[PDB]
Amino acid sequence: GIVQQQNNLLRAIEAQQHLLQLTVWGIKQLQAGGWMEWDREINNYTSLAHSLIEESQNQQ
Amino acid sequence: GIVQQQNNLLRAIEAQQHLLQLTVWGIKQLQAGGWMEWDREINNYTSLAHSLIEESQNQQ
Amino acid sequence: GIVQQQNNLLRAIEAQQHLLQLTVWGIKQLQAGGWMEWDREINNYTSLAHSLIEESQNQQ
Repeated sequence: GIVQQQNNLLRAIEAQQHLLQLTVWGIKQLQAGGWMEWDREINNYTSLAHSLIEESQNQQ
Repeated sequence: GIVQQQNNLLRAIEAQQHLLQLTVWGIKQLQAGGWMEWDREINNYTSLAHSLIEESQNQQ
Repeated sequence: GIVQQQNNLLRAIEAQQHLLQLTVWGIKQLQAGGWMEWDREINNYTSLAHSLIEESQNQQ
C-alpha cells in the first residue's frame, strides 16, 4: 500500500540524485574562479540531500 | 512511521529543488537568443515544482 | 491524508524530472567525443527514474 509507494518514491528520488550529480559534473566540465559560491552551495545541498536519502533508506 | 517518512521525502525533494535551481543558474552562466523556449519551460516547471512543494509543506 | 500527500510528492518528482530533462538538454547544447560514459549514465538513470515514476503513477 502506502509503504510500497514510499519505497517507490524514495527510489525515484535516488535515481534523480544520480542525474543531479551527473548534470553538476557536466557543468563543471563545461566551465573549462568566480564559481566559488556556486561550488559551496552545490556541495552543501548535495550533502544535505545525501543525508536525507540515507536517513530515508535506513528508515524504510 | 509513514508520516516521518513523508517528511523525510519532502525535505529530500526540497534539497533537490535547490540543486536544480543551481544547475539551471550554472547553465545560464555558461551560455554566455535561441533559448527562449528552454527558458519558458524551465520557468514553468520550476514554478510548478515550487507550488507542489509549498502545497506539501503546508499539508505536512 | 497520507494518500493525498504521496500524490503531492509524486507530482513534485514528476515536475523535477522535467527540469532534469531540460538541464540535460541544455548541457548537451553547450558541449557544442569524450562524453560517451556521461551519455550512457544519463540515459540509464533517466530511464530508471522514468520507470519508477510510471510505476508510482500506476500504483497511485
